[PDB]
Amino acid sequence: GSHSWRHIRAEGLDSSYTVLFGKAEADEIFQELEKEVEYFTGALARVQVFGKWHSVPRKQATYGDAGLTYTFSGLTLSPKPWIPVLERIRDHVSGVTGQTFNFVLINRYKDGSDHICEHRDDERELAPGSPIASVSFGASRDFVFRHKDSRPSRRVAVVRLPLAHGSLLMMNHPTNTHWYHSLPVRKKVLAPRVNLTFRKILL
DNA sequence: CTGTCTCACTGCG
DNA sequence: TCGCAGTGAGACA
Ligand SMILES: O=C(O)CCC(=O)C(=O)O
Ligand SMILES: [Mn+2]
Repeated sequence: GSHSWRHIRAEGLDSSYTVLFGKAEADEIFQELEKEVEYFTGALARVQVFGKWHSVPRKQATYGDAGLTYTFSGLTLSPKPWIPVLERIRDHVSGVTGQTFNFVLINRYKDGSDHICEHRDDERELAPGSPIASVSFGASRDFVFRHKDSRPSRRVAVVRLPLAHGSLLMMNHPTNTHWYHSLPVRKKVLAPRVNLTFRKILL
């Protein structure tokens, strides 16, 4: 291991942040991701929330071992077979953390108008206690942690941090039980961002 | 006086 | 421009 982590801690919050790649390498990986990743469209890009169906305000893709599935918000996604650039990132993350992953959800935000609404990654197909590894390329975007009982008896402070080009954010147990997260709209950001959340899914 | 939950939106302020 | 409130159409437990 031996890595410079920034620990994000609060009640029920255990997250870690480090920069894995310098600019030249991260640029190279980003350009490969832009060339190689295939995103879902049409019916595989619509979610149901609060009884309404929506096209997702971004693009999504999934890769991982054969036989696995991932379902959230009325949407079931099937993994495409691994490709070199994603295996490079998975293996690097695995070496630095000691954790293994069999699945990745890729989110692409074309600019600051693309975003993701607040949620917990608490799905049943997720291995109990398993961490989620979030790797980011392209534009730096703000990421928000919010405590679930602040929306509002327990006015617990929100946690904000920018996720930089080439960075890794580890979300350990029980972060996803007690805290919601989101990438809010940032109208000033004009460049695209590609995010990878490596997960461990049960068969 | 009092059920829990929501990866999304519009309508505010 | 950003953040918050209330969803809304049910499915739960
Ligand atoms: O865009 C991000 O950095 C986070 C994406 C996310 O929340 C997820 O993959 O579940
Ligand atoms: Mn998430």
